[PDB]
Amino acid sequence: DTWTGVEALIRILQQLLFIHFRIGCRHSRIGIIQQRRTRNGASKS
Repeated sequence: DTWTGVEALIRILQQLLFIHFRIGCRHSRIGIIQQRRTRNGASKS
């Protein structure tokens, strides 16, 4: 084994997850963009 390369694969995988929480916070959950987005309850019905 060479464990520094295995470690380097899990450091990119937790960075892409950190990125998914930062971009998903400014998409869903801005100032009530979760229950009411455009229509109240469903997204658009």
